[PDB]
Amino acid sequence: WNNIVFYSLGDVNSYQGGNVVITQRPQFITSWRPGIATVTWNQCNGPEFADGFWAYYREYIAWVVFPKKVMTQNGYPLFIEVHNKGSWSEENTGDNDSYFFLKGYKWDERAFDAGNLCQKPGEITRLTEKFDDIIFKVALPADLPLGDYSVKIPYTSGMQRHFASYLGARFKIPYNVAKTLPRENEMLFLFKNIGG
Repeated sequence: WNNIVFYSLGDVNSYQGGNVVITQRPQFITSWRPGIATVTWNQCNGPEFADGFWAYYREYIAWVVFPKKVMTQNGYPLFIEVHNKGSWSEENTGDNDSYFFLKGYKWDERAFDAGNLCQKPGEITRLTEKFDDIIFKVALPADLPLGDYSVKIPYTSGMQRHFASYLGARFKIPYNVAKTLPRENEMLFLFKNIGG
């Protein structure tokens, strides 16, 4: 059998870019911060709870789905590009709307730990794993009005936890499903457009 649950993180953060000119591509840092995660998706055909007497195998993969473009409050498109993805695996590059970053750090791990192996949407749990930062750079449209900006960039981040009854178990949430996942994170990009 196979139980997969996606634990969605949803913290709000701000990044100050300062004074910028439309000929620049100001960057902003996206950090992965430990916190409370909410189940927003699952697929299970196995047991609901492990009482401690039995073994199962773990496969954990971190996910980040980031938009390639975001509308400013006043109605202007900002183009988001990956500047430094660190060790993250950038996949489904063909998509025209979102970036897909993954990082599998655990697989084939046998465990007897008692617990719920298929929590339902809405359930929570604490995540303490840390992952590399991802730095992006933004292209501002030349016609962007001067002034201060505080752009809300919503995105998805979380832990795909896969529990299975056999060694060698492998699973990846489909990209088309992932892109639809709730984007509970929010990066508030701050900057003052002084022309250019």
